Amino acid sequence: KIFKPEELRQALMPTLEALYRQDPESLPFRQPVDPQLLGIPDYFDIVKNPMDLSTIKRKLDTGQYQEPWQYVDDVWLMFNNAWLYNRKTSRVYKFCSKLAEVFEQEIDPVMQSL
Ligand SMILES: C[C@@H]1CC(=O)Nc2ccc(O[C@H](C)c3ccccc3)cc2N1
Repeated sequence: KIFKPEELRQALMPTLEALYRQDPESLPFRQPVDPQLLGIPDYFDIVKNPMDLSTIKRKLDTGQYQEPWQYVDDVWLMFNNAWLYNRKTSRVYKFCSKLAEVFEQEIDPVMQSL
């Protein structure tokens, strides 16, 4: 199957919107990590491929995904970066775990429909 950019966007955007809507949990994921502003200057020593919701949204908007799994891979990269960088007791780690639960739920019926 070949997927058109508008087909991917229509199917997948609602899944991204479901992540954005999560409060408190999405907040630290909504914008690219700024290590200096956040007071975590070691961040890029540890996280080599940063990813966040706004970047995923831009990629969906500008036709940078050819297949659904490429979108899923970016969402999971975002989660894996957070589970790697943060301690298991921290807000960002626990919030990541919540977003992974929401995403799994939202993406399954969408993939079945694609
Ligand atoms: C994803 C991004 C980078 C990361 O992995 N960890 C991280 C560390 C501290 C952060 O501080 C901000 C103020 C914050 C904002 C909302 C909830 C929790 C932390 C924010 C973050 N978030």
